Amino acid sequence: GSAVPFHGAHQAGIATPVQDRLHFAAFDVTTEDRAAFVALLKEWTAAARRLTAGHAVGEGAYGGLPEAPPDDTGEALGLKPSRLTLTIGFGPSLFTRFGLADLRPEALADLPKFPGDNLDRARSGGDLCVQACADDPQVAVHAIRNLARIGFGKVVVRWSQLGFGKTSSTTPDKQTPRNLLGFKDGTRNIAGTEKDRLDRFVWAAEKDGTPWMTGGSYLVARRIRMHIETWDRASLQEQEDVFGRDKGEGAPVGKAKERDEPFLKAMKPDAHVRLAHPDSNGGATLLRRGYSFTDGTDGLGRLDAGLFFLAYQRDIRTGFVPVQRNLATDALNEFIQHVGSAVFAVPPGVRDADDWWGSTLFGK
Amino acid sequence: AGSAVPFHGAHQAGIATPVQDRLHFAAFDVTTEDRAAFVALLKEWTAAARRLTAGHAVGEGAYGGLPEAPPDDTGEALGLKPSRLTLTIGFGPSLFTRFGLADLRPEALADLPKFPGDNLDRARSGGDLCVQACADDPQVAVHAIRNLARIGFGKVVVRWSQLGFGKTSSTTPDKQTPRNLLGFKDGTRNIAGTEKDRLDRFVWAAEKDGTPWMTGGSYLVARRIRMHIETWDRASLQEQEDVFGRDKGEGAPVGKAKERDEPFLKAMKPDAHVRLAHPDSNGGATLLRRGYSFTDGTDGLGRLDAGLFFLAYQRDIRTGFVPVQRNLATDALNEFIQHVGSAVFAVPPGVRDADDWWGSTLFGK
Ligand code: HEM
Ligand code: HEM
Repeated sequence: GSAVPFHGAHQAGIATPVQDRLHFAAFDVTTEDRAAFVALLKEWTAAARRLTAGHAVGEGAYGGLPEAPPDDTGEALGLKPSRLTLTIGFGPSLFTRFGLADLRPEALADLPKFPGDNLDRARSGGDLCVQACADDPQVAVHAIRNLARIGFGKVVVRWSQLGFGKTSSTTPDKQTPRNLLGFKDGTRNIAGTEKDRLDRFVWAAEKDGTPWMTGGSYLVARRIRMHIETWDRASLQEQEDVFGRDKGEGAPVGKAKERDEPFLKAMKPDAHVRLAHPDSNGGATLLRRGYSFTDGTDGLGRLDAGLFFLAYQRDIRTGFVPVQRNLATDALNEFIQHVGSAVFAVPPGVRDADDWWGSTLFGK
Repeated sequence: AGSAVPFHGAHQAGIATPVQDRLHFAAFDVTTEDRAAFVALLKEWTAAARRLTAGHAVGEGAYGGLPEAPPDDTGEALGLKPSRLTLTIGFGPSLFTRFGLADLRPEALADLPKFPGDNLDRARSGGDLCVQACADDPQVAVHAIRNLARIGFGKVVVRWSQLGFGKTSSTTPDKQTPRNLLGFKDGTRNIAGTEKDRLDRFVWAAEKDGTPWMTGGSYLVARRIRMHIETWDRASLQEQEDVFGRDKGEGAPVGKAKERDEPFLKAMKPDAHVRLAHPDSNGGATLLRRGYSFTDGTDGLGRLDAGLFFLAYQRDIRTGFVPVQRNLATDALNEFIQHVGSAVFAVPPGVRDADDWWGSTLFGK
């Protein structure tokens, strides 16, 4: 497939097929005028309509008046849409502006402090987020970079994160991707094909108390480093004890195939799978849509790499929070450290060529 | 199709090879003083490079070993294709201050002069040796550097690394020329992998140059260049085009109509980037540029921080990067870029067969 439809009852980039690359970015609002903001959201929408179809924003990247800066920076010229999806989310701090306090959804709870947290405030939070996912990373980077240029004067970029998963051009789509620890990551997850589960664990409903979120979701972002050098020193058995599956095939303890249903009582008490399993959390279930990241080498010469964890849910208090809390005694905690965090209320979708991002929240 | 690039040859792969879509560059610093210990590491690295470039796990594998033993391969590449992985090794001038290699530091491995406008981070510059990991799959390149580093534990350390999310170079003039983050095509007039007479003239060293052990190798100049994205995106279309000498949409030289139409340099502004970099403007000095675009989060001040990891292979740095870089002192592009990291490496000749090993010509075999 080449492109994903931008319009719909929901926003693309949540339930849709997971793309290869990612450029996440959290924005901070720098304007007080609500009409100027609404105007940006419409300009941003019009630009995303062009970005997700492989076209240049505005009037184009060249050919215009020579004395005028081009509307598009043009580093996407000659590339394909690449399954580009642009998902916008509203964070708690946004609702303290424009008189939106009383409309902040109660499902957008602030995350509590979890044991072991070492969050970098500079790389945390944000008034807005754009999740740019595509098979080609330059198409993602081009979209964030142009969306930031468009909104310059009304929004800035708080933090940005590049990620990567599979290379679909060479990796089969049905092959589970492996995280940087060497384990198949994503076996037991909510797929976008399961409309009944999405209606129960991901999408927000009107009765949930916030009508303007009817059709939207709530996103949780966690930047989790991995102690690559120590993990590579643990024995194969220790490694498999941590998760409760075997590294080669990814199968649960006592089973032969990856996708067999696990038998938790055979896993060690502090195994990752055993604790994060829904049965172990009053039925809490998540849609994990994260990416691996590798930013380079830190001061101490260690690999600055990990998982950019993303999770979509119908309510943050019945999704990420119960599950993350249960991971207090995770044996994986020895080899990981959360260092970035933010949450967002992702509104419903752009219904047609007249609608615009956040039209249910800001009205018409 | 994720096919593999042959690891053996008279030269190392990753130079004249078609530019791959991802990069993981890593400079190392030698910790051990034992010359026999380092030579052994070189033979261990070479063995792992044969496995990785072929799409196989290093050592005895990623699993199946003793449950009490750590796996030889970290396993994050299992189930992936070679993805055109290349691993190119280089020796830095600081490596010759040890193991008794002083008399073998190649004269062509010239230490760069101080260029005006530079603000080089010394912690992200230099290095006793380098390993260039290029591939169409980023998890493959990373998996390669990580496992090479783990094998060299106790004998080498990573000084700095640099990941390239996208190529800004081309050794294949027949394929689409990629674009840097300034929106312009980058790699139009560059040495192609099929142009042997030019590769022999500008890239591959020779025993006549004075360093026999470097016959068949090349010399690398790495330069981390930050881009002032904010000031560039304020310029007009005509200013951006006057900066380089080519138009933006087609990439043709000024006045012309097609990207690969040869330039008429007198029609460009006297400070046009193309006009000063052209070989005709540098006594015929020609480079083999093989760089990648990079992103580094945000400057912490509300702005995306991005740039270009510039790599240049040449037969002799004194006649390649140095003269061309000096001619860009007046370059109009200088008002939008800044060089913030730098390193040079003497890339030895390639691994001939399964009995050879990286740096065998230098260290004797
Ligand atoms: C670096 C950090 C992490 C790593 C390496 C990791 C890795 C894994 C692996 C290998 C599995 C088994 C394969 C699979 O079922 O997908 C798994 C399962 C799972 N993980 Fe994680 N995980 C991390 C963090 C988290 C966090 C922070 C959460 C939630 C707050 C989470 C929630 C889950 C869930 C819900 C499952 C499904 C288990 C089941 O239902 O059987 N993970 N993870
Ligand atoms: C951020 C820094 C740079 C950018 C954005 C940049 C961009 C470009 C562009 C757009 C072209 C024209 C298309 C092409 O011929 O590929 C070009 C050509 C060229 N550049 Fe640069 N460049 C940069 C740095 C450098 C440096 C540091 C050197 C050498 C020390 C260099 C040497 C050359 C050469 C030799 C050419 C080909 C000129 C010819 O047509 O003969 N560039 N570059």
